[PDB]
Amino acid sequence: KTVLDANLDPLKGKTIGVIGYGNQGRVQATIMRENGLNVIVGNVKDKYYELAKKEGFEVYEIDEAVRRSDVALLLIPDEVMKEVYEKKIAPVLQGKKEFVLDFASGYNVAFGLIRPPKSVDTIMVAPRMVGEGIMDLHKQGKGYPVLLGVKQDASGKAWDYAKAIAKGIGAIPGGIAVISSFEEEALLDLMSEHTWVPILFGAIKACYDIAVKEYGVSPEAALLEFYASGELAEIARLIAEEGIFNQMVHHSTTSQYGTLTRMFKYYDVVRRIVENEAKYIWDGSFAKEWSLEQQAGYPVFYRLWELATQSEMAKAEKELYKLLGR
Amino acid sequence: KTVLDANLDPLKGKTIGVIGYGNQGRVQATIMRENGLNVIVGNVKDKYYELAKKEGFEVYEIDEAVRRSDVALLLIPDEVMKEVYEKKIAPVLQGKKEFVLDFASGYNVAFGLIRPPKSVDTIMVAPRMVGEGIMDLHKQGKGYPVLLGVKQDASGKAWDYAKAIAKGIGAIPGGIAVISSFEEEALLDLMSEHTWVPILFGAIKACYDIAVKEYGVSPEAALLEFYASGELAEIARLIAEEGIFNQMVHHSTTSQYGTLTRMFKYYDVVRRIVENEAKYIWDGSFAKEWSLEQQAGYPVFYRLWELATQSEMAKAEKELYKLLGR
Amino acid sequence: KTVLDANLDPLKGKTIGVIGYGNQGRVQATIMRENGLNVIVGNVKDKYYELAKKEGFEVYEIDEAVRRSDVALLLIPDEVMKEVYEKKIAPVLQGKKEFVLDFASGYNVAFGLIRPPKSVDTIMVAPRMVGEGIMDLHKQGKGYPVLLGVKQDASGKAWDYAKAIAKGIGAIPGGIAVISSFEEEALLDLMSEHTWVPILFGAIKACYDIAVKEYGVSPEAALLEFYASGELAEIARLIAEEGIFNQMVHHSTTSQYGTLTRMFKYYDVVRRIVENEAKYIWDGSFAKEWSLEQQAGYPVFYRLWELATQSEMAKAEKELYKLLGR
Amino acid sequence: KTVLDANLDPLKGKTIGVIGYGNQGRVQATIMRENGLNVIVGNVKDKYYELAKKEGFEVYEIDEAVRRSDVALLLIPDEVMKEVYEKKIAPVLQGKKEFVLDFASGYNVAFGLIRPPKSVDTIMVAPRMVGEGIMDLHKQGKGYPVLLGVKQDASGKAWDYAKAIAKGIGAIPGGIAVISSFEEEALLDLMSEHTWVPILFGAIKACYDIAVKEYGVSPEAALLEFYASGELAEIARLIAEEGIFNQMVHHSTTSQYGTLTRMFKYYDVVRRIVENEAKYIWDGSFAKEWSLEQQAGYPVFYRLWELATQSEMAKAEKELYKLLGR
Ligand SMILES: [Mg+2]
Ligand SMILES: [Mg+2]
Ligand SMILES: [Mg+2]
Ligand SMILES: [Mg+2]
Ligand SMILES: [Mg+2]
Ligand SMILES: [Mg+2]
Ligand SMILES: [Mg+2]
Ligand SMILES: [Mg+2]
Repeated sequence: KTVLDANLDPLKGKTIGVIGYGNQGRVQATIMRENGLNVIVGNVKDKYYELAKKEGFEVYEIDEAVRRSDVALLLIPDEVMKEVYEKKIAPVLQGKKEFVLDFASGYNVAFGLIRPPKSVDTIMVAPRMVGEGIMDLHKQGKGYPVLLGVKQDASGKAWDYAKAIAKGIGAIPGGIAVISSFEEEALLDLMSEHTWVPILFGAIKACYDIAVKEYGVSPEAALLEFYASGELAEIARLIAEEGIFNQMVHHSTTSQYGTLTRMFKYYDVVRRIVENEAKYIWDGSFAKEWSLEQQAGYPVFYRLWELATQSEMAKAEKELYKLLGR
Repeated sequence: KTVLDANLDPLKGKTIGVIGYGNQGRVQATIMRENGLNVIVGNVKDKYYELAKKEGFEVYEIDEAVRRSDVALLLIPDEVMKEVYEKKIAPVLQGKKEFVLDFASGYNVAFGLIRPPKSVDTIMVAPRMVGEGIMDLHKQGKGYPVLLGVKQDASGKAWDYAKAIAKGIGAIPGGIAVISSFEEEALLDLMSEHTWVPILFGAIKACYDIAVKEYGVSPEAALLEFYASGELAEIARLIAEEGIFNQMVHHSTTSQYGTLTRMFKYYDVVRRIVENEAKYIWDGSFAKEWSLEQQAGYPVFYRLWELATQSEMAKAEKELYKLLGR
Repeated sequence: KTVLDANLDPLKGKTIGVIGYGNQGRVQATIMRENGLNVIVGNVKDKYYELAKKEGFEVYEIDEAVRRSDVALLLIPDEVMKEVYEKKIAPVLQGKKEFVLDFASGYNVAFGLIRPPKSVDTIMVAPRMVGEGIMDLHKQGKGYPVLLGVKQDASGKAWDYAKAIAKGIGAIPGGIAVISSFEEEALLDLMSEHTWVPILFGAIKACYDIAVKEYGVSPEAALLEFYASGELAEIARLIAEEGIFNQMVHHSTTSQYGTLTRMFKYYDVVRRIVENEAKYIWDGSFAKEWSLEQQAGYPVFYRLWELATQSEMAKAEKELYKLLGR
Repeated sequence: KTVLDANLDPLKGKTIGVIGYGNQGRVQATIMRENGLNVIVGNVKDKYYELAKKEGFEVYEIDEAVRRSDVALLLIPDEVMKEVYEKKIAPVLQGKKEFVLDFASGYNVAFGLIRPPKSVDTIMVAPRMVGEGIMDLHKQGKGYPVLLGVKQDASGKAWDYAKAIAKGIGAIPGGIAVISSFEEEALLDLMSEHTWVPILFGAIKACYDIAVKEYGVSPEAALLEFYASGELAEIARLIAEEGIFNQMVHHSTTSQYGTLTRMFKYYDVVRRIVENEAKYIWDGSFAKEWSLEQQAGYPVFYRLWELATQSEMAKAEKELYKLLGR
């Protein structure tokens, strides 16, 4: 139920606009120039203004490139986007007869922090890669999977454009493209950062605090078996090629037994962590308190860095990295 | 312990100001002109500026009409009021020797979002009607009940003015006027919207989700017995004339039994919903998080509309209304 | 999955019987006479015997009209029906070769208090209206939705008759007709009276008892904001035309926020009230204790009227209605 | 707030009717004859018909004496009363222009098992005595306290009659008369039999079952210290003259200490027994299941006699009473 190839002639001929030359602009713009598209980099004058000029692009101010644009691509970070949509693009969108605007981030649109007008058809292309492996896969030849999705279709030409950009940026063919929504992309981007990542760090921290403080393990020997040596980077490489359970036939017989007997044991415990976290994002509740942490000036984001950089596990790895040569 | 008639000569002679020509300005201003009062409509130039000019009123800017005013009436909505009191009226209140200012909304004043000075005696007139039945009752002859209330009396002439406006707008005689506070009007306006309205919609939604998903009722037949036919509008008309329990002698004998045996049964369950909701508003807690939802940009107000307009009950009534001719 | 028109010739030609000239007999009989049907009113000699004679009908005793009937319609109340089916119709149903009998009330049949024989095909027509709006909609031209349903089909001609009466009484065309069962009509008639009606009265009663007894609101001011003024009749009229949530765009922004944040909050609390009430009726448990309250002589129905007519909220609205002129 | 004397001329001159010559008819009728009142005993022909004839009264059938009556007194038991009101008095009450009817039992009227018409003014006189001490106090000279109470006053002459009968039966002067309701007399008659009487028997039974079955007391020695000797009849005589706590100064110092330290200790435990029993009667719930026990044929009243007459405490006192000579 995915799409694999399409027509490039919808976005061809016209001049696509690119906003920001950041971590996607150094990546996605050069591929779109290679497919025969007039791309114009929008960026206010900073350090990133230079590299866009240095690598052969015509570059202008942010609100001026969307004037000369026909297809808009908005590749800027998520926490600065709401005020630059409102102070730069919001005065000029009232002159567009037909317009398409493209976000790589469902967080600002799905929770209604950015509401585009009727005439501006908003869509989404969300790359599933590091970003630092795109140009390698652009060099090698294959693609990379992306999520597509429409929010407002006031012309009927949404999927004429929604697949043509995924053809344009070199995602397909070679990779796939999954039709989805704006709301599902915002959920999977956030629930992966709220359910299985902070559980994982809190479990590696809790295995340090149990073994050192009770069982008398040396503080240098605990880190070498938890993350300071590479088993985490070894338990992660095999999932990308063989599967999640299918890499476990490269282990000892004992290691598969104690894993499988506990993975089905603690599943009901960790389901209630996840299912309470998913409704928390689905209500728009998390988008509110991340919007209030920015207005308060990050007092809770600041203290939790000092409680995490002065942890005993975070102190112990500091001297250990001045011992491995790192 | 209510008041029924008073003297009009306190607000007579001077020129009363009217701020905003909205849902009260199209209503309350024409009645005050009929009682022999110099009323002057304050409204910034918009669509509502036209109808105030179109129906024979002298109209000016918002902060300019309170200059020429002697008695101020502030009939503008509640969420825009704090910044237009602070940017338009707050520069000019420092020129008033004697002044009375009148709010139809206790929410902005009782929680201290609007603090008027000493010399400006603030009072309240709160109409108890639809608003769309005023001019009918103005046509017929009777009145409509209102809530009165003083907050700051720095002259002694508060109830000389607090009853004269209720005499002026045609509330009394014909209706009554209840002396109250600013804090009690803010409580009854909000606890009716927080206790028995969202319980009622959540109970009609829960009867759909029980009958369809379990007992195999047709999705078109469930709505015709819950709200799509008129029993709710039939169970509501008889309370306005006969009483809350006194309309139940127009029902079957079985319908009174199953109601009364359950109304006294679930009373202790729904008391704890109400009594926890009333202290939540009495602490000023709700006024805080409604003030933070506006600054965050309504992310939780936005998501809960999409969860309520994509409900299965809200989808099922859409096709049903393209079936009754509605 | 509803039916909109059918054939009238099944019930045409023969003489349909009508039992009782009550709240449906003054309504449903005159429409059936207008469609070219020989209707004969059955009623024992009382006050309702007169108006059936007064408005041009041939009228007889109850058990005698079903002798001359070919199609039976039984429009009598629910609490008297079991003994008049058993003492008047039960001697004479043993002479019918072919017969159809029609109840407007699923409560007596679905719980097995009335068990008709094999040869008597029992069906249901259940009007979804006030009853006092039928003749207006008969005057205007449109119809009104009804529930259909068969219980015993011992001829194959059930839906030949089950739609012909809905065509006969003027329900369709103009309204719809939903095919259902006897058991589903008894459930939706009773669970609306047991779940969201007695919760609603118990919540308006609990908002009086919280505001007056604790927060010091005046007892005359509490009723004017809960039901004595018309917002309940204003919050009910807009649901009949626009929808349940679609009428909330006629409100203030604050009123939609505090409603939607609490309607999704108390939904899990009020689901357990409903889902325990629906299995209580589905077991036939409620039909038992309403049958025992009648045999005990209503001692619990009597006391709960005195506890509800001597409530402080029910006392306070009495003097208030001698103050509005009501 | 009690009444002590009144006028006898309201019930004087006319002929008062007396229904039943039972435990009150052998008592209350002879006193009313002594005050100069035409009393006529109504009783169907049984054993009690004889003693009413034997002691000089004119006696008739039950429904015939209320024909010749002007003031009705209904001194018959409570479980037979509903069907003899309905089959004997209910045909003849439709001939009375003015009538007063008097019950000595609030249980049948307060729960609505007997509903008299408009023209029949129903009142209550409830004697507070054994019944077997009336004629002694009639011999000695003093009176006995009674409860008065009106239910329906459709003439204004209720308390003209409600005190004249208490003057007539020799209650006042010498005793008092307390104005009350029908509902309060039914509550105090039943909650004394449901709260402190069955707790008391269940506590004397539980002290037998603890001492014999565990602590090895002889089964003949346990009864002599609980009820078979007279301390219960000794702890009861002193309350009637001195008070409930004021009789405790006739005891040992130790007996007052262990009583008072435990009476305030178990008060919160036995309050929840009482307060759940009082709402059970106030809802009319007990009147329902006593009405259903009669229709079922007393299966639960029958088994609980056999479980109480075959108790080990009830067996042990049988041989003990063939040992004291009782
Ligand atoms: Mg991600
Ligand atoms: Mg290993
Ligand atoms: Mg309101
Ligand atoms: Mg009904
Ligand atoms: Mg109904
Ligand atoms: Mg409102
Ligand atoms: Mg007693
Ligand atoms: Mg002693």
